[PDB]
Amino acid sequence: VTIVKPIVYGNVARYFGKKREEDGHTHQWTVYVKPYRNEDMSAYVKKIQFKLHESYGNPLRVVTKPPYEITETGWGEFEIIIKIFFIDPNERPVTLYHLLKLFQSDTNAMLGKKTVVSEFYDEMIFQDP
Repeated sequence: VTIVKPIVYGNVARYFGKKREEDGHTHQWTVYVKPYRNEDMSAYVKKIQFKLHESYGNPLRVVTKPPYEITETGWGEFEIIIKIFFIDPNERPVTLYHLLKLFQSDTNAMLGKKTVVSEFYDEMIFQDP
């Protein structure tokens, strides 16, 4: 039996206020994949890889157990490749593309929002293991 699981994915980010002197980093950020509902996806997810930019140490980051999140600091925006592997090697990995957002849009800045959130939706489809 093939099943559908809605997921959300993307990132949050917070401005430090002032650039850290040592590395010029201006933000803390967390990239993630979550189920939409409050459930445990490690029943069907073996692992989730977050390919960070090459300026990061060991840029291929792997999370084997929830929560599926990576938290870092940074100063610039870049594309992250997210790859979800299923428990079964039958099932094709889901590949997702996400631009890491640091800088608040001017609209959300003017509405008073403290933290940036760039979140997208998807539906994972797979056979029950």
